[PDB]
Amino acid sequence: TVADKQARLMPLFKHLTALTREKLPLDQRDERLKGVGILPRGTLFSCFHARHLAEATELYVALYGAKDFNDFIHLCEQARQIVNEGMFVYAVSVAVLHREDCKGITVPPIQEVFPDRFVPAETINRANKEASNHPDQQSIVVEAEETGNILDPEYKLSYFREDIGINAHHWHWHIVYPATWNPTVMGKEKDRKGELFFYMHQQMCARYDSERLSNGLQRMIPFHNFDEPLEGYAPHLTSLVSGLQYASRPEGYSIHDLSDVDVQDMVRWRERILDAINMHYIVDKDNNKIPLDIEHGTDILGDIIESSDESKNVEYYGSLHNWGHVMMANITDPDHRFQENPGVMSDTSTSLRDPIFYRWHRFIDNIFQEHKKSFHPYTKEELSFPGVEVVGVSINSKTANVITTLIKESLLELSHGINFGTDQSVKVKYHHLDHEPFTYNIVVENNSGAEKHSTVRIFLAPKYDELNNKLEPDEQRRLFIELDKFFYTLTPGKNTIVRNHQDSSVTISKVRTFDQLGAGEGVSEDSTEYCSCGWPEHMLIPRGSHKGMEFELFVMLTDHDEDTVAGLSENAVCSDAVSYCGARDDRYPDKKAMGFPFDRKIEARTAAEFLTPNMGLTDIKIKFHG
Amino acid sequence: TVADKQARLMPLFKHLTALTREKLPLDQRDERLKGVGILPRGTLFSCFHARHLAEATELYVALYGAKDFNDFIHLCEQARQIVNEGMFVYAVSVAVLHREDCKGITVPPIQEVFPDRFVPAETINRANKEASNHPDQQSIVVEAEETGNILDPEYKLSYFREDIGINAHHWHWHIVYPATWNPTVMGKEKDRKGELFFYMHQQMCARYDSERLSNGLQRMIPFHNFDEPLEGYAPHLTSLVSGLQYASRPEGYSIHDLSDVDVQDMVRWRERILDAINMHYIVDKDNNKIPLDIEHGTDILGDIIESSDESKNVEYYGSLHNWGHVMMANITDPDHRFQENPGVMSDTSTSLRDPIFYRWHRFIDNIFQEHKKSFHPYTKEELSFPGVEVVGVSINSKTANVITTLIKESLLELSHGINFGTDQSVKVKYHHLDHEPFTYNIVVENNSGAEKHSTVRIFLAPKYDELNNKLEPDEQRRLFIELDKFFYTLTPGKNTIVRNHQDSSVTISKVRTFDQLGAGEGVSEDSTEYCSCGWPEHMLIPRGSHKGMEFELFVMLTDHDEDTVAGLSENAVCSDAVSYCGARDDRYPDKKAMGFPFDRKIEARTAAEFLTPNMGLTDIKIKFHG
Amino acid sequence: TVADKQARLMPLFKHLTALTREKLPLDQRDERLKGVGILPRGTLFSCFHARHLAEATELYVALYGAKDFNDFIHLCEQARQIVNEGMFVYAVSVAVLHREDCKGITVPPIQEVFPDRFVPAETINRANKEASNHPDQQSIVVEAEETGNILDPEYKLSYFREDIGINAHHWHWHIVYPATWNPTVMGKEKDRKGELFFYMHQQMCARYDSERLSNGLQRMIPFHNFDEPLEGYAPHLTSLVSGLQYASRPEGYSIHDLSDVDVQDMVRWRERILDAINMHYIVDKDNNKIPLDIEHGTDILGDIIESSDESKNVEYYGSLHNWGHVMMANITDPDHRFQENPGVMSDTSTSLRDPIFYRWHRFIDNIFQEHKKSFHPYTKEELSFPGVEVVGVSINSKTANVITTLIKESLLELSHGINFGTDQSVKVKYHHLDHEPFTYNIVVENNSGAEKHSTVRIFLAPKYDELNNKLEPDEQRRLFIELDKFFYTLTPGKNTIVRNHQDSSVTISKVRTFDQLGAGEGVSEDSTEYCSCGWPEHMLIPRGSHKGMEFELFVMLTDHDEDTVAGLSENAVCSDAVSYCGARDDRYPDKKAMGFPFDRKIEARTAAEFLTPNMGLTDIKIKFHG
Repeated sequence: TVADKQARLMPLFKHLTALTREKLPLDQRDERLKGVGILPRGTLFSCFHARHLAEATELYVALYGAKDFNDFIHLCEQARQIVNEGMFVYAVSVAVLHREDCKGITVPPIQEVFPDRFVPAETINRANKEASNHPDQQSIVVEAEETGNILDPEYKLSYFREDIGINAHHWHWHIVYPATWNPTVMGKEKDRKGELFFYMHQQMCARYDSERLSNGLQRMIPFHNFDEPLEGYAPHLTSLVSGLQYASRPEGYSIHDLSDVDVQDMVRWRERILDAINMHYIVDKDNNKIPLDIEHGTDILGDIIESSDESKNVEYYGSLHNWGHVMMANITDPDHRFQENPGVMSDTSTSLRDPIFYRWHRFIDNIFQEHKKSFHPYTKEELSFPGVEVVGVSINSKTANVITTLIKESLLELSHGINFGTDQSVKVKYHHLDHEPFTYNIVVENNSGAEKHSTVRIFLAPKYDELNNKLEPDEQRRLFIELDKFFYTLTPGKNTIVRNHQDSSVTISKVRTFDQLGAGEGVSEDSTEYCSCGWPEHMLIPRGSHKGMEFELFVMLTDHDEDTVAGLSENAVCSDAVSYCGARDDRYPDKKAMGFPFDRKIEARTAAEFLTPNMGLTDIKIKFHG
Repeated sequence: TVADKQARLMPLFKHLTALTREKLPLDQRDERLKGVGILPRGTLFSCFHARHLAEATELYVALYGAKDFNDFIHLCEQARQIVNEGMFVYAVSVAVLHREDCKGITVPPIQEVFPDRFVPAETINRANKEASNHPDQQSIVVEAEETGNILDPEYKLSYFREDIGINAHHWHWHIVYPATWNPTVMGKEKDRKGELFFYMHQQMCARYDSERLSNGLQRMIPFHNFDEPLEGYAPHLTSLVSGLQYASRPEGYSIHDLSDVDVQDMVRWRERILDAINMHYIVDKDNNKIPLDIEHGTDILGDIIESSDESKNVEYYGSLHNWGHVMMANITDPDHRFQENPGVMSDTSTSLRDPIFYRWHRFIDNIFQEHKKSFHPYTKEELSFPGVEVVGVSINSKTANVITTLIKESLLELSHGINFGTDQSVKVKYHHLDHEPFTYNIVVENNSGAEKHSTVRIFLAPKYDELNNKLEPDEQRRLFIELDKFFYTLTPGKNTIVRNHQDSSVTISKVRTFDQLGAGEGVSEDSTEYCSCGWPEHMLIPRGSHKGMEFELFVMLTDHDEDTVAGLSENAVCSDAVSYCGARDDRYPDKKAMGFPFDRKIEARTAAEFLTPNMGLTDIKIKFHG
Repeated sequence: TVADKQARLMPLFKHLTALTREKLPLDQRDERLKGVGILPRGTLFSCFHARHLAEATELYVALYGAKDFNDFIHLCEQARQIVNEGMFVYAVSVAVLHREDCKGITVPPIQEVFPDRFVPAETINRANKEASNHPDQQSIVVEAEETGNILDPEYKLSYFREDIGINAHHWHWHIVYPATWNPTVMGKEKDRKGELFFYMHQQMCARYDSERLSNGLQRMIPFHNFDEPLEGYAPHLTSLVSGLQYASRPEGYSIHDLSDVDVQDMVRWRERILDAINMHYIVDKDNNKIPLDIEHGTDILGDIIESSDESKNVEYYGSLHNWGHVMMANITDPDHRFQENPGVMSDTSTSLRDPIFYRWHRFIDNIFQEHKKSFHPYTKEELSFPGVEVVGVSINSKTANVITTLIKESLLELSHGINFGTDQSVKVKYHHLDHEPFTYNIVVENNSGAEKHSTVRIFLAPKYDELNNKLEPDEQRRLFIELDKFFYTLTPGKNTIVRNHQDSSVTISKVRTFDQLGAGEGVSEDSTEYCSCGWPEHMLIPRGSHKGMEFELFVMLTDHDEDTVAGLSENAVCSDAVSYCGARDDRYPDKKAMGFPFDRKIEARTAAEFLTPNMGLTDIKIKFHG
């Protein structure tokens, strides 16, 4: 049964670190690999680096190739013995997500699988220590929160950057859309992966910026200049695999050439993207030019920038984004003479924690923005949905139009990830931001005679700037974060549409723990995205401040008939986030450009001026509770 | 497989009539149909009448609603027993075309399903007679051509009007774009259906006019005045399903009110429409005004005129086109006291045969024309594609620049449609117009440095008028028929583009027979046009005359980058026939107004004066072979 | 899904009577049947008659042949239109039971499908009348119990004979083991069907006899002599299909020749079976002799006697059992000049109600008994399980060692079976025998060192004869009824095994109503046997008397290792009765002859003398509550 299948998968995931000791007593046995097998076990796996990705792709293909599920388990079991463990988790998760046979199946928790990435070394040490200190079945609980002098104001952001859910999501997203993805081999293609790459990262930056403003900090600045020295960050993460840890970075470091590729190369590739934009056309390998067409243009750029296998030219264009992660990651030892491990930037699970991440991503986002700039703005025609008027919006909470945010304690179970020994469970306690539940009530007047179908789009943007209160829509575009997108039908006359925050399309409703999965539930059975992907729920709104920071609440209704050609496939099944995740093996359900109406330049000085009749702005307050 | 699915659907439709006998003892049993259960089995189904359309729509929805294909077959199986058969074929065909379970399921050929509509009564009852006369497995062949005194010159046109392919196409087209189509229910919308409605019918008229001229007859005149008496036409079609036949109409009696509608109302609807066109806006139900925009205007008008469900106002504007068919159809018994069946005008399969069809359609076309008139003409800017020059065009055939047309015999197999009994097959032999294959060679000079992409548009228009030789482009607009539209890439320097007639975008390459289908065919797993629509191939060019009538051959090249739309749709699907049919589940592939450059008024006295550098006219001859 | 599949099946079953009106307007259409199609719709279908069975078999094969489930539904839907309805239900049920595709699926209730067979004409008339009398949504309830003078003491037995559950079971059993069953065609074979045929019928007789004794009536006598006149029985059943009903029989009728086969033929076949027994060997068609081997011998006899398709010789041996039903059924009109319907004997659903059934079945049982007689008795060796001793047995109820039996009212919903019209539901109230729940506690001493596995067999036999109290084991063999058979493991030392009556292997735990089935439960999804087959639970013990009739309670433990070679396949899934039903697509799980230890002759004068150490008898009382 499916349940049995789930059980088999969980053990593929257990004791990965330990699973090593290849113990296939003749090297010749795998003639299948006679000139490959290159990255050893203990080594850190880089999600960004090309060579690592190539190996990973090779692994996935074998998994995809597996004739049946049983065969799948077998090769996996065997492969896991030899290959580097990180690569293995990566390859398997991709396989589980896509391979039909796996119509059954969650992947074990990333946080749970590698607890060391989620929690600090101190807590991990303590738990391990307590386990040894007194042998006893009794459970161990450790509170990760610590006590320290907080020198850097960046620390304030830690609730966002360090959040377990956020890191997990980032890991999962890359799994759903792998850079290595080869559509020919799989046969299936990932719709608009390049564009999604752009959108997801942009949102992370946008959301990040809202945190800084909530904090009273200015917006992050892009890492435009390669020459500038980076700010330092020390992760305090250990790798349980070994004694080694992610190397910390002090500040004052400009970016160094690596043996692999060099800063100059980064520049070239940047000059190179720009030409293609200016010339309205990119050079394929064939030396043909492809136009940066209206719908297409973001997607093509996304593939080139990341870059994915899909890039029209890898050799002229390179892989700017990925190399950025690699270069930043080994700033400490570009030479690798030190034989030190890379920083957090190397891994999709960890990278969000470093503040540098935002600087780089804003830089890349800028590239996309220049492209967007080339496009013409939106006419009333494009925006408006005639006959429909938005009367008002209200948010209901304990206090209307105010959302309250607080910190909540939570526990993570280490036992699946690290050797438990005698103890039944070792849990680490951490705290994260959370908010009260709320609902939206939108009153819409349907002037038309017949029932209409509308897509409701809701975004949140900060009211205040760093100078004073200024709702300049051009700037707002960067800041706006997507709360929700959903379909509703309106009858003629007045209508009130109520939606609850819980329903939000952006967030993952729930991630099942390896324990829940040990039994067998019925969200349904799809895969790596299942409970994993989606933005985390606690994260839905920015922290705000004790004072109650003012944010613009924007609701827009668009013609659904227009919006969805097709693409209302799987219902509330395993995964549940379309806004950032897309839909399983079906289209991202919306014709509009991701981020619409915000994606193109706004002529108006004030946001209010921008509004059409089917748009509305309600100012609400977010107040944090200490 | 999908082909096994074929083999079941075809015997579902095979012999419709005898699958009636509802045979469900309690009427209440099918609560599923408690809303309908109004039009009995034997009665003729009207494609035009509103009430009939409503029932049909209700049926389709159930079919669309069907959860899965198996469920689809079940409801269909049982529904067919109770509903009128004509309605049933209509509803099912629509379902097959749209519903995703059905790709690669062609329908049973209409001609084959209802042979009686395609062939004359004499060859229906002769064939039936032969079957009874001598029982024997042996095949029966009957030649439909007959022998008779040919009093009316209209008879000459019969090759065009009576053509099997033409009638079939008309049936199919209405299926792809149903008047009843409700986008909300389906969720998907038919792009530019109103405009397509206009374009397709206009082409039929235009093509018809070319036949008359080839014949030496004057162009058809519109049925502007409701008062005028109609010319008579006797179809000689029987409906085997019953004894009944389509009632013939003699000439010479003015128009009669039906219980359903009065002629005065028809006149009203016209003055209503004309006014709107005039003041440049139409009134919605909401009593808001929508402008007749250049982009939108034809589409909005098409919906109102037909009228479709899409019409912005049904209760003010009415349904002029459809009522026209109904009124003409029951001219013989407006009262229906006679209880006589309607004429050919009632059915999409038959309507083209009656000469009245053209008179009415020209009338409606006129309505569209007035709208077109309001639009400004095309500047050199719009027409020209700079840097591209058309040097010359040549048509290659047995004799260059001459196309030969002849009559070819063909056979139609009755057996699927009517009860065969003992005989293996009963075929009726008919003759149709056909032409020799030919190719076009266009020499184009690409002045630009880079490769360009062009859409080649080819049209044919008669050189001679009724008076004498006069290439007055204004008049030509009505006459021009579309030969082909395709994309080609031009390198710098001289280029020669060759295209074969077979490739023509206007025509259907092949219609598979029941026999072909039982054998089976295969495509991707989605839902599409059921190997259907597209103009018949033999029909591609007008008959011409033995003398070799002169026609202007017009070729124009336009910038493809401008012409195409960007978006993400399917694999190679039913796109052969894009010019008249559109593309399956796709937006119309050409930005230009349908019929461009011909749609707007032409200032010049002569066509030659109109030409820009990217246009060319070659005079060719069409000669018929007796 | 399975649920959807269930839904499709239920409608195959609805309005069967009505489903007629073939309405396939040309007879030639089904060339597949061009020389068959012989029994009209309205006619009564005989489960026994050979010609009817042949048609039924032909139908099933088509259903089995169906490529997929969807195809299955289609042919079924179409076939049901033409074929006689009774045959149809029979063929479909068989298909549902065996055909894998139907890994989904209960069959709609027999009682519910044909309520008229279960309830008396009066009640059915009343319900129908009430429906018409006052139209109203309101529910109708009718109490079937009636009021009448009860002339015949046979009436007392009516609770047993008339029981709804019993009749339903009999219907289902024949479906699981069809006489027509051809193993070559299906490919699969029904293990020991001939023997099971013998065992099931024998049990019905045995159980019947216990009722008579409980009643104070003597045991039924076999219908040995063909000459003797039969006792009359009037069923009072109507067939809703038509106005006709099962013809009643008065007494005083000796059995008449029918056109089909004659009494003399019955005798021949009887003389013929006997020879084969005496000669130790039966004549196959090949004229080879097959020995009436130890294990095999009952099975071979069963096939010949019934007779099934499996019979080694149909033409020498005939089909005695089946013809008996036919002959008795049309005693009233052997000639069929009267054109009267057959009696209850014709149908598996109805036959148990007639008292004649027992007389005939005892006669046939006698045939089997003679065969059993030829076998040698059981030695201590065969019976005993050494090292195991049964200390005692106790039955726990309200009062220990006493079981209480009462009458319970129940309602049956007619609506699925007969045209409901306006009413939501029409229920008929009936009463049936029922008993208090009880448990058994068996103390067993396991002398051996190791754990043993035992099969516990429990039987019940009447203590009293018609003369006075005499536990003569030879006679008891006929009377003993099987309460339960189950596997238990015994450790060394004393053990107490407790089993509840509810668990009984003989009975069906629950039959799901068409209403329950309208939703979707998880007993699992197997088929006609699902809730249907198994003996009914209320029926588990005989009525007993108010005085508290004494019955011997016999418990025996046997070596399980010995007992099951293989055959512990499907668990508590859809069907749940192994003792009488066998297991789905797996062996009847017991090596021992069915009815062991009772099947062979017992030398001893008293039952007690028979007991070995692993056997025990506890006398309990059954007392009925008025």
